[PDB]
Amino acid sequence: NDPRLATSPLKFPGKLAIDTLNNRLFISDSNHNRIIVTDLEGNFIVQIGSSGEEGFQDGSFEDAAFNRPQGLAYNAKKNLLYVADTENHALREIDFVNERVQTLAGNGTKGSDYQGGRKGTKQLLNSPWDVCFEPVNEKVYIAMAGQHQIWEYSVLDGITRVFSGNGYERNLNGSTPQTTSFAQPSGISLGPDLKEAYIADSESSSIRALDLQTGGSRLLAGGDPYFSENLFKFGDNDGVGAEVLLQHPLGVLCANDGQIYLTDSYNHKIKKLDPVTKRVVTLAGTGKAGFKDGKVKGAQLSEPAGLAITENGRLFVADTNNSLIRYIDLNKGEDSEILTLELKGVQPPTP
Ligand code: NA
Repeated sequence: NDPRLATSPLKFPGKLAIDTLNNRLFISDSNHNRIIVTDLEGNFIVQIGSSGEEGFQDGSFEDAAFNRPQGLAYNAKKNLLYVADTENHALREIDFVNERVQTLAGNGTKGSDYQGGRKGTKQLLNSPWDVCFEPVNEKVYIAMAGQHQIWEYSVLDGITRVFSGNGYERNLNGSTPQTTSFAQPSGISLGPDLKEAYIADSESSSIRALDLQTGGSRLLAGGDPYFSENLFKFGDNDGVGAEVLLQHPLGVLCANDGQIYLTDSYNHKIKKLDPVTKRVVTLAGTGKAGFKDGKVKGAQLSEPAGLAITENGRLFVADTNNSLIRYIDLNKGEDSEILTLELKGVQPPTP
């Protein structure tokens, strides 16, 4: 209903990443098949995918093409942005020093390889949805939503292989990669000790912690902790551990203080999960899909999916179905509000 929604330059942005060294915000503008780089205030810097048209082309920023990208991760040391180019079934790399877009894995077509281990474009994928970058070991962890697996790309050898999950669509939290299953994982974010990676397990409606040394995982909140086959213990309920009900969370972000932020996407809320107490509170949203800013208990979102955070504590949200990027300044409990962040200089894909 609002005038801001009519005039958005984004169409259904899926995810977000942030460069805190250089005050840059990366927006995956999924349904325009492009990446937008703005400053932390929404002012435009540069575009990757100017056509707006679904395609699969490497090269310079103006030649390059994506197909419904979602997840973005930032390599600070090398000034690179990893892209989960979902409907190209590829992992792609935006090079900001060389103004080049390169493909790191995948070949354009959906694979059936549940094991992997090939190099570069010879290794196929299946709807990669989110990524994160482990900086000491130079690994990209991939949420393969299409095979219910977490995969691992090594920067050093160019190998993409399965990292965890046997491929059955289940909420199964074992202690090895084979004895673990995922259910449409769509968000991954590393804890601050780099030993765990928190998982937004969408079709189980759970948040899970993948062990980066063993390959097993722990159930944190949401889902049925008893029957790995029940992908229906979903709902909307705050609490601790098994009390918690979520519905199809698509995004997750771990902050440096260890606190986990998530998008309870089909509940149109944004929740915070404490990794020690397993307590989940609601940070913003009512439960009704729509657009409204202000204080968070009255405020509204529409299928949010992606988060990024500054170190002064500003939490940006890809309010996907509203096609807006929003933000909340955390830890102002009585005064907490969700604002819409206008973007200046950002315009639709030119014909
Ligand atoms: Na991510």
